[PDB]
Amino acid sequence: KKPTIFILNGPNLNLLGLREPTIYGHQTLEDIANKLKLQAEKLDVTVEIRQSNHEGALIDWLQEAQAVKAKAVILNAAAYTHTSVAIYDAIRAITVPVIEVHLSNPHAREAFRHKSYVGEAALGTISGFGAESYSLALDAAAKL
Amino acid sequence: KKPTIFILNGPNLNLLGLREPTIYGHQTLEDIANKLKLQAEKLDVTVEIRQSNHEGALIDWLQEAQAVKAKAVILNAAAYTHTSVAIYDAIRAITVPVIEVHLSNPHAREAFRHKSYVGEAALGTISGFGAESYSLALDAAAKL
Amino acid sequence: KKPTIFILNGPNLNLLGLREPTIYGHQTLEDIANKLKLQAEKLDVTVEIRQSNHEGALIDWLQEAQAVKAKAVILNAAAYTHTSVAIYDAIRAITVPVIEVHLSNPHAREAFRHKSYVGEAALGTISGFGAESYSLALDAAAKL
Amino acid sequence: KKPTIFILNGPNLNLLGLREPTIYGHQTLEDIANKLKLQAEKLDVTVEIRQSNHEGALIDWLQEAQAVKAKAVILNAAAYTHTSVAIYDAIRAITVPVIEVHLSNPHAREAFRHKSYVGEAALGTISGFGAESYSLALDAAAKL
Amino acid sequence: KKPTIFILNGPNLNLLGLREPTIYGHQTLEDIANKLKLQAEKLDVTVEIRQSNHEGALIDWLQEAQAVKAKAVILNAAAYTHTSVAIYDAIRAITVPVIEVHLSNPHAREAFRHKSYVGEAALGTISGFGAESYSLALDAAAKL
Amino acid sequence: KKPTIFILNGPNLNLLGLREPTIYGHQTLEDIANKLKLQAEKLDVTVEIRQSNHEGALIDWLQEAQAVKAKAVILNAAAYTHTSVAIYDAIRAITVPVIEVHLSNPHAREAFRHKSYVGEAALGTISGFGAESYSLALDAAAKL
Amino acid sequence: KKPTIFILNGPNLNLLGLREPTIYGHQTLEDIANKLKLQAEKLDVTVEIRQSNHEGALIDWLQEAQAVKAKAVILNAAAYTHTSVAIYDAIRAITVPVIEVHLSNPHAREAFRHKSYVGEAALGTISGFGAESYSLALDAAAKL
Amino acid sequence: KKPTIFILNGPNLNLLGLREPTIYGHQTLEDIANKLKLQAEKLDVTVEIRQSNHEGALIDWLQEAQAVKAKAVILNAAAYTHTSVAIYDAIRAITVPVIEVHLSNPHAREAFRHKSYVGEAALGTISGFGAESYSLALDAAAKL
Amino acid sequence: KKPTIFILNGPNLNLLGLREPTIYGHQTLEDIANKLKLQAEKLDVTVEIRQSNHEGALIDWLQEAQAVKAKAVILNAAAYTHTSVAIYDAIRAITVPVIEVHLSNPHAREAFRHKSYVGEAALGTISGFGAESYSLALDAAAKL
Amino acid sequence: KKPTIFILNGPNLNLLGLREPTIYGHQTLEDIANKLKLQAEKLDVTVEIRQSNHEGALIDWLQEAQAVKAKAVILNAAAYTHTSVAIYDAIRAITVPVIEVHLSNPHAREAFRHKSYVGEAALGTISGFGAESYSLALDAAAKL
Amino acid sequence: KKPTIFILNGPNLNLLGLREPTIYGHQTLEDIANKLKLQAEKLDVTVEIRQSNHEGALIDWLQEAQAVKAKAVILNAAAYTHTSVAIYDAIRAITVPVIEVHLSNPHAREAFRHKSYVGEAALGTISGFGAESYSLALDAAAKL
Amino acid sequence: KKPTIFILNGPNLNLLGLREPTIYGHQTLEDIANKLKLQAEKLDVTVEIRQSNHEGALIDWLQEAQAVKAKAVILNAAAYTHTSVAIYDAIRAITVPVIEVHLSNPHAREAFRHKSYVGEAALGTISGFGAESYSLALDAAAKL
Repeated sequence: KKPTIFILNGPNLNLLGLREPTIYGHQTLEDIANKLKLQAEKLDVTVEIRQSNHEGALIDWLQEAQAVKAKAVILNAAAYTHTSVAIYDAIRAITVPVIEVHLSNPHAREAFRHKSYVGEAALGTISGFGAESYSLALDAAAKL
Repeated sequence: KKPTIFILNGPNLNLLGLREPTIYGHQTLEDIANKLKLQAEKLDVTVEIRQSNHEGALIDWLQEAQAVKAKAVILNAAAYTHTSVAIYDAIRAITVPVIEVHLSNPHAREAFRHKSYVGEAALGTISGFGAESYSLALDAAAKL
Repeated sequence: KKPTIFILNGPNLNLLGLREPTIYGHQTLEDIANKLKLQAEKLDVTVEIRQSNHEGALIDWLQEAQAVKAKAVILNAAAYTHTSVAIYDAIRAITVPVIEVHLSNPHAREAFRHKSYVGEAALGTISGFGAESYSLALDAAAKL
Repeated sequence: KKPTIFILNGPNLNLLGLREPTIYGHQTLEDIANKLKLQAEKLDVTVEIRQSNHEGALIDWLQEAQAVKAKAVILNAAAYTHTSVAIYDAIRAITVPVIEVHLSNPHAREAFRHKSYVGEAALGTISGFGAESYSLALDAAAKL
Repeated sequence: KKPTIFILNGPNLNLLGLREPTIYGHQTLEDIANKLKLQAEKLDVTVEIRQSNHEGALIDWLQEAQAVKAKAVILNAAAYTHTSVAIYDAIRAITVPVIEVHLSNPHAREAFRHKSYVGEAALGTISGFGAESYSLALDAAAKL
Repeated sequence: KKPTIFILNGPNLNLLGLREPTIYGHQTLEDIANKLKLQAEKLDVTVEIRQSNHEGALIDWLQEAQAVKAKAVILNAAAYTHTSVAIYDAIRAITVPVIEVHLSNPHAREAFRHKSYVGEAALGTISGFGAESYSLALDAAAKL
Repeated sequence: KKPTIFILNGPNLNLLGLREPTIYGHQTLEDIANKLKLQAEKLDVTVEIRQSNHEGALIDWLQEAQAVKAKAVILNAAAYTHTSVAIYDAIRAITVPVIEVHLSNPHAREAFRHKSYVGEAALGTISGFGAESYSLALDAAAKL
Repeated sequence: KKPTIFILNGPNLNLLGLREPTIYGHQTLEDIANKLKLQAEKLDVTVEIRQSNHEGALIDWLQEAQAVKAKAVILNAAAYTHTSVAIYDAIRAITVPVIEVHLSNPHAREAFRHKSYVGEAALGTISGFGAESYSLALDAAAKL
Repeated sequence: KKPTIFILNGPNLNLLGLREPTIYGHQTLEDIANKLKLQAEKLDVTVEIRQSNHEGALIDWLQEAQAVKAKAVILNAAAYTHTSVAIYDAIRAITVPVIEVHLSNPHAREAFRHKSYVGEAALGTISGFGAESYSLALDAAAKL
Repeated sequence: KKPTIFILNGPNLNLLGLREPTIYGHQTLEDIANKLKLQAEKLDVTVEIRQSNHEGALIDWLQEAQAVKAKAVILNAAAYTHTSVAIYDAIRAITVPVIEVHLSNPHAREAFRHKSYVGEAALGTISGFGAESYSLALDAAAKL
Repeated sequence: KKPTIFILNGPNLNLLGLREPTIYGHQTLEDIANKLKLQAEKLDVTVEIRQSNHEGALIDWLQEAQAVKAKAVILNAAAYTHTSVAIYDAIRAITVPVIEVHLSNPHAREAFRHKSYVGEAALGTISGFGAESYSLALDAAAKL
Repeated sequence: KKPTIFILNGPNLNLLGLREPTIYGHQTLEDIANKLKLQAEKLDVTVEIRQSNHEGALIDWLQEAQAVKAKAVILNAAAYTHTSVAIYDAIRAITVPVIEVHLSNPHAREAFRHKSYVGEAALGTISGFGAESYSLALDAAAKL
């Protein structure tokens, strides 16, 4: 049976590479999903990739990953990283390890992004490598 | 004739008694629903019992209870208790009394759980008796 | 096409005028929608008016306004104004101008309502004029 | 032998129902003691009910309850709830379970009352039901 | 003789469009005064427009507006918005409604500008529309 | 009956004048009691003067003043002024007016003495005039 | 020629008893000036009574009092009490004792009024007796 | 001839070695008193050893030690160490040196125990050596 | 006609060397003005030296310096340094460089003087050299 | 030809796997250096691996890496991560990218470890994978 | 074999008794080393006494003490006590017990000295006895 | 002997001018040393100029300046200015006057640079004039 790895994207990440692309970058959330589905072939794992602007959806998906005995979750909660006690509790309640991922380095941004409810509950964090943040997360998650 | 009492459970409470039961406890959210439906027979009230990982669902349900002239709401908002100005506003907007319930004693935990937006708007609070927190809430709610 | 302007209402605003009208003030969210649809005829713009108790819905709608090349968004996030980093990021990610609206003056209320994640990301803010807050927002939004 | 349950009232609760009774309510601390002594007959437990304006008295009484192998303490520390590290330590030092009780909902009042040294050490808390807060506490305490 | 509307500008607004105009913008405080005097003709109100770098002058003018039974004050206290308890008290002491105005969106700027002593006492606030902030304020003020 | 005025002194005021008088200032708590008893003759009021190092004693005495329909309480809670929520509640619960008194000006001292739980509940405050603080309090208290 | 005592009133006190008098009280700032001029005859002192909405005026007047070898200043800085480091420095720089006066008890009001730059530098403070606050201040000031 | 040294124990220390001794330790407060009386023989000093759950008792005892020209006080105020401005004032008012003692290292515990009103006023502090904390204190106190 | 350099002194500096000179120092603000006018001859610049207790005057003068194309402003805002957002904005709005000057080292004083709204906007700061602080400022200002 | 990558370890990491190994883990800092030297062969890069308890050493090494045109630095500043403004400045001053590494997840520990001066200046961060944190860092660093 | 006890002195302690000795005290760091070497003869232990202005040196020495199976460390980190997370980690990593020592009582000084990273990790603390602080530490350390 | 003046540079100042000079500003730390050595000839003083990335080195050098009876220290502690209690204590312990120097205006930067442990202990501060900050410091230092 093939280990399944949830990759869960929070709000606004669906907008990646749309605002003035010849200024803020060309790469989109689908492009990253395509990269990752291929990396998952190289790594011999299936990868279930989802996005929602809803805090509740990320929790449902964390709980769904435990129900399905998933090997790992790679979680980019986006802005909910800094507000969601509920996502912190979800990660702590489930036995499936969670890896926090950010494209940008949140500590290099606004002070309100220094706070990570995900990071307080997760196994680990990879930040600041753009799409490479996901690819590193998926390698580490395969070797768990 | 029969008074209806909403009993609303927030995120992660659906996971009660699942993770390593012979370590973190056997009793489940359904077991508590079954206890409560029986207590509701002894008390001559119907009891509408619901759970969601979605903050918006608890608000919809608070508003639904006012529309239906419900006698009371027993609310365990779980993690949203500590973040939701929106749930605080919903409780204050509606005329139906709200009783805050927690299985655990939140004041005995992490400092971030000392804050209760629910408690700031509710009639009252029962904490720390596990399932008995709900049973006490339902007695008090019947005598309102 | 007449320019389209999204008008997005957050949680509990659907309860406007219902609770004890002879105390909290008669006028309802529909009444305001009706005022606005008529103002929109005088101004030669179409107006898409929505309400949800769900933080995620407001973000979906902000993103949907950019996808549809809407001219403006008038946003009353209600309690989520004070909690939502995710709405702040949605406003910043989209190119459509956002006008913050409040019926009441939030600075005249509880200290926790002094914080506006919407206001930190929006073009501008109109507060405290009840329904006239929306009408002013719609005039300003038409002239953008 | 009959289980004994201490019920300990802190400062100013002795003044309950005296200031302008036909405005702020008729019921007194004795009336509640009388209610509770009768409930204690129904429940087959003896109940030792005390009040003092002295922080030290509540600690002496907590320690006296352990010495006498009391089944439980119901504690309304009143204002000392928000200041007394010493009462927090007393509860934690003794093996007798403590139930926090408040007539009012302290979270609905001044921010300085949100802090509960009792709540940080107690098994549980019942708040906001007036005299019913004690009666619920005594039921829960009997079933311990 | 018509309703009179005071429009009071605090410190540094007199410098609008002067420093490097082909960089920080061409429009001046006089230009806005001229716009507003014309709008006031369309609206059938007299408009008394004043500027001072002195906190005391804005208070004298608020008090003068009450003495003269003005219909409204439009107040852009500029930096004093964030420091002046005295202007907060002046607004609260007088019966004449005050509308807060800002050219810029202060919530989009330095955290020290998030604080508004004016906004805490005023009827309402219009921010972020440049000169349009005043025009909106004057329309709302006429319909009061 | 001559109106009776309680004058209540908190901890350490009993040490006034004892420690190195030729440095800390000669006058003792008895000397002040003697001054006050004489002033009370000139004013036609009886004066009941007490001191305790016990927070609980000051509360008992506040409550005793209401029971005896005393005209006023002059209260120097000394260090308990900065810690006692329970004294704040006692003052608020009783109908007898309380005047706060300090020998020294506490705002001129350590930041922790800037907080006055007494001052937050009392009618009024006289600070910084040594014994004259009491004498002024007794004149004001007689005229109440 | 007699001891001269400056009595300096800060912003908004000029509005005392004007706004809806049959609601917020009938007595005015002139009435208090008249009371005080008469008390000054009984006490054998000249009294110079002034009011300004300008922080700078209160400083000029404090400095003028030192230049004229005044016996004392009675200062009600009103809102500037809570903001003015400059008035704190003026009091500290001059040799003339300053008595802080408030009509209301500021500790009984909004938390921002708990802060007193005047009180941190003054000899003493009388608060909460309305006009009696000034009369007490003038007696204490005469006996200095 | 013999120097007397007060040794004053605050709340809950009377409970030392009682709760489940074969888990939380065997040694009691009396055992430490017995150790100390013997050490006092070797050191040629009389030792007055007392305990109370009452803040006021520790103050009375500090004041009593000054009145009796005691050489030193060894003070373990327990929880009152973190709350008592009154004990801080008592230590500062008296000329008798005070040595702060703790069995445990309070800096190694909860952040609220990092604050020591005793330590802010005392000569010195010995923490974390259990009973040896007292023995060291008594040696240092004898050589003063 | 030469480069002109404004030197602006805020509140209370006019009192330098007056209060008990044989205690707090003999040198006055005029003495420093005389020093500086002579230094200005050596440096080939005109120097306009002003003092006011009014925050508004310092702003008027900063704006006047820009209008007159002054080379530089040397600003000792005294207490307004720690409160004036308005002076911060004036410095930022004008093109003329501002040098902050203090006689004393404010970082060596009360924590409230650590905050410098002037310093946050100025080119540079010279503190702690008494009159030498001005002389250094004028040399640096001439070589700009 | 060969890119050189500095790997810099701060204080106490030299102690990895020493204290009671059959309890707190077997693997040592050398073991990780050996893993990394081998990975560096597979990756075609030389790897300069160093440790110091001295903040100044990590700065010297950051500066040395720029001077030597190193491709990247992998930095585990250990405790200095939470205190060193100087290391933050060193990373910002140099052009060589820095990757922050932690064995443990610092967000899962004491609140003081949530602060990362390294993270505020670095390209990116890998936390919580033990030795795998370094291996991931070295892959990412090779592909830069 | 003789137990060895490290005694480690942080920055500026090397300057003890040099600044105006006939004012701030005659005794030097060597004098204390000489006292302690003699006490160590009485106690049958060898004592290795060191000082550095370098944070890193104290850590190296803590680690060196574990490597050498030292019985104890007596640590006066001086100013690094209030800043050094790295020294806190060093103490916690090593098995050798650490006793915190201060000549002065840090709680009696500036609020920034109330914080002790050493105290948070150490067995215990002796403060405020000058050189006697070391001698007490060495007795306690011998009896470990 | 010519009076000797230590000029001490902290971490990262050694990188001045190196990184992208055509952006960060051409001038190097050597260039400034050369300027200063020449100024020192004009002033008849010798100048001992040093730099280290080590906090401990700056303290050693402060202490070395006192040992050598240096006339003054000019200190640019760079990032350690904002962290070093130990440098604050070194300045306070030595009798040699210290002048704080910064190239940039730290108050114009990140809030964490507003804190100056050097400034809290130093005679005086010169900030924001680049190399001219040192030159002004050396003139002031010669005249001491």
